Amino acid sequence: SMQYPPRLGFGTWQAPPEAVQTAVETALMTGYRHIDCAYVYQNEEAIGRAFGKIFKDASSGIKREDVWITSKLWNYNHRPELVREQCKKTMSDLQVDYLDLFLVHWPLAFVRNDVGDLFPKDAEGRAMLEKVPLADTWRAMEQLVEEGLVKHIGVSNYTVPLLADLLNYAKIKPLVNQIEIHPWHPNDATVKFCLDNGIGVTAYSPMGGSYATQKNVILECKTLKAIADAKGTSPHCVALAWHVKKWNTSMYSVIPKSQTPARIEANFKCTEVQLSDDDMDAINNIHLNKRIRFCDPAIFWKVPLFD
Amino acid sequence: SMQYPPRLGFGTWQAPPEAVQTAVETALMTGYRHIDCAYVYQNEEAIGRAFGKIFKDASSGIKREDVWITSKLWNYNHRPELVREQCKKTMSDLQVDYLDLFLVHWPLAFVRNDVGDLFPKDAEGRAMLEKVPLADTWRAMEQLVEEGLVKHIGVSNYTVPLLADLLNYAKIKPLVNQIEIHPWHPNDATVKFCLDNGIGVTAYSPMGGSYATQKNVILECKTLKAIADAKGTSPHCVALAWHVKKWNTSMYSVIPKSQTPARIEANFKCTEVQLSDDDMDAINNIHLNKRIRFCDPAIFWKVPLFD
Ligand SMILES: NC(=O)c1ccc[n+]([C@@H]2O[C@H](COP(=O)([O-])OP(=O)(O)OC[C@H]3O[C@@H](n4cnc5c(N)ncnc54)[C@H](OP(=O)(O)O)[C@@H]3O)[C@@H](O)[C@H]2O)c1
Ligand SMILES: NC(=O)c1ccc[n+]([C@@H]2O[C@H](COP(=O)([O-])OP(=O)(O)OC[C@H]3O[C@@H](n4cnc5c(N)ncnc54)[C@H](OP(=O)(O)O)[C@@H]3O)[C@@H](O)[C@H]2O)c1
Repeated sequence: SMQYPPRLGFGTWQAPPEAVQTAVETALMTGYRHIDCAYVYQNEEAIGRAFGKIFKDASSGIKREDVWITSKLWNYNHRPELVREQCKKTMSDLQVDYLDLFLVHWPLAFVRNDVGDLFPKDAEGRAMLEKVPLADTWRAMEQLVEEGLVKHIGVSNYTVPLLADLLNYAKIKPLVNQIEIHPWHPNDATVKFCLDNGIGVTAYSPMGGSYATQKNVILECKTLKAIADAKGTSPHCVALAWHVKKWNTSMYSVIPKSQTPARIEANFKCTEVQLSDDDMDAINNIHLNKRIRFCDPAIFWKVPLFD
Repeated sequence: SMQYPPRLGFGTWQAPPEAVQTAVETALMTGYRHIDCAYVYQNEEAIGRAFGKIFKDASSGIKREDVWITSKLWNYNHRPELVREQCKKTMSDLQVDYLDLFLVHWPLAFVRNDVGDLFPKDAEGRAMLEKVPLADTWRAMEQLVEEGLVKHIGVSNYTVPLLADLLNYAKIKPLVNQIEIHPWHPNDATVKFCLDNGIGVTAYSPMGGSYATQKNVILECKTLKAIADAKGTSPHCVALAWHVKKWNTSMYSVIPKSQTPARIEANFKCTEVQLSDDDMDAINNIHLNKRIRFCDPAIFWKVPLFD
C-alpha cells in the first residue's frame, strides 16, 4: 500500500542503544511512519525492541504494515554471498519479517576482516577496499526482492554516473537514492537527475547533522533562526519545511534524527509551517555563502567518492 | 596467573558501541588488565573487536591470558536453561573462548518476554519478575565452571543475607561480589562481610558514577578537590587511591569507567598517589555529611532490594 517512503521520516544514526529504543517508541507514538535504520549504526537490536513492543501490542494503534522500515547493506558486505546473510541478521535484530527498503549504504566495498572491523583502515588511515563490482552486489540485492525478504531495494551515496550505469543493467530498478541534502548542500543536479529518471530521493542529514567535538551547523544560521522566530517555530522545522516545499513530490522524503523525546515531537510539526516565496529564496541563498558537504568519505576514509 | 581480578580495572557501562572500542583499546594499551563488561550494556560486540584485534597476534604485546575479562548474566536469563545460552552469546560477542569471571548481575529474576524487553515493567512502572529461586540460577552458573566456559563465577548486588545463604548452598563458591562503593556509599559492613568470608569485592561506581540529567557527584566535592589540589592530581585519582589504601588486599578491585582517552590514561596513574592518614580520615567523613546510593532499584524498578 505505500509506494515510496513517507515524506516525513525519522533517523537513527549516532543514537546509542540506550537512547534509541525510547527514541523510536516516541517517534512512532508521535506519528512518524518511516524509520531509517542501518546495520552499521550498531543499534538495530534496540530499535527492534521498540518495533516488537509497539507492533505486538494491539493497543498502540500502530501495526507493522502502517510503518515504512529501511535498513542498509554495510560496505564490508558487498561480496554477493554476504548480502542475504546481512539482510536476515538486520531483520532478526529489527524484529521484522520483511523490510520495506534495503539500501546499498555506499558504493564502496570494504574488506571484511577476521575481527569484523566496520571501518578497516591501513596505516595511513585510508579505508581498505575489496574487489567487488557494484553490479555483483546489485544482483544479490535483486535476489532479496525475488525471495520476498524486502519489498524494495535502493542505493545511497550514488553519484549521477553510478546511477546512470545501474539503470543500464538493473533488472529491478533502485527505488530511491538516499543522499546528503540540506541548506548547506542542496545537491540540486543530483536530486533532479534522480527524479527525472524515476528514482526517488531521501534527504539525509536534512538539518545539517552533527559533524566535526561534533557541531550542529543549523544553530549558527541567522537566516533559519530569523524565519523560525517570525513564525513561532524552530530553525529545525523551517529547514524540514523547506525540503518538502522545494521538492513537492511524494518521491522525496526527509529523515531528521533526534534521540531527545521533546525534539522528536517538535520536529514532527514541520508539516504545519508555511514558508513564503521570500522565505524559500532566503534559504536557497544560504549555500551561496556557506556550502559544505559533511558526509564526505574524502575526510574520514581518504576515498574521494564525490570529487 | 590471576587468583582475583587485577586491582585496577576498567568499566564499560554506558559507553556506546561507537566509543567503547577505542575506550577498551586505550585502557589495554595504557596498562589496565581487568575489563568489566555486561550483556545489558548493549556494547559487547564492539568491545569484542578490541579484544579480537589485540589477542590475534603476540605483536600487540598483550596476550589473552594477561587480561581478566568479566561479564554478567542479565536479569531476564535467570531461568537455568538460559544461563549457558547467554554465556555463549556474550563470549561470541566479546571474541573470547572463556571468561575469567561471569557474575549474576542482580538477585532479581526478570521475565523474558516475546519481544526481549531488557527492562520489562508493568502499568505501574515496576519490574516484572519471574519465579526463579536464586539457587536454581546459581546451579546453572556452576555448570559453566564445570564445562570450562568460565574460570570463575560470582555475584553482583547481593546483600549480606543473600551471600550467607549462597555460601550455604554453593558447590562452587562465588569468587567476588560486585557492589556500589565510593566516598558517598562506603558500604563498609558488606565489604568486610565478604572479605571475612573469603569472597572478593569489586567496587562499581568507584568515583560516584554518572547518575541522576546525569551528574558526576565527584565534581562538587570540596574535600576530594582540596586533596587533589594539594597533591597535584585529580579528585578522580584521589578517590581511586582511597579505595586501594582503605582495602589493601588483592581481593579488592575498582572498575572506573571512562570513554574519554585522556581520562582513561589519567585514572591509571592513581597508583602513584600517596594519601596520608589525615587524607583518609577526611575522605572517610564525606558519607557522614552526604550518603547516597545511586544504583538503587527502589528508584528505577520499584523493587526495594537494599532496604
Ligand atoms: N550515508 C547515509 O545513507 C547516511 C548518512 C547520514 C545520515 N543518514 C541518515 O539520516 C538521518 C538524519 O541525518 P543526521 O542524523 O546526520 O542529521 P540531522 O537529522 O540533520 O540532525 C541530527 C542532529 O540534530 C539534532 N536535533 C534534531 N532535532 C533538533 C531540535 N529540534 N533541536 C535541537 N537539535 C536537534 C540532534 O540532536 P539530538 O539527537 O541530541 O536531539 C542531532 O545532533 C540519520 O540519523 C541516518 O538515519 C544516512
Ligand atoms: N550493577 C553492577 O554490577 C554495576 C553497576 C554500575 C556500574 N558497574 C560497573 O562499574 C563500572 C564503573 O562504574 P560507573 O561507570 O557507574 O561510574 P565511575 O567509573 O565511578 O564514573 C564514571 C563517570 O566518571 C567520568 N570520569 C571518569 N574518569 C574521569 C576523569 N578522569 N575526569 C573526568 N571525568 C571522569 C566518566 O565520564 P566519561 O566516560 O564521559 O569520561 C563517567 O561519567 C561501570 O562502567 C560498570 O562496568 C556495575
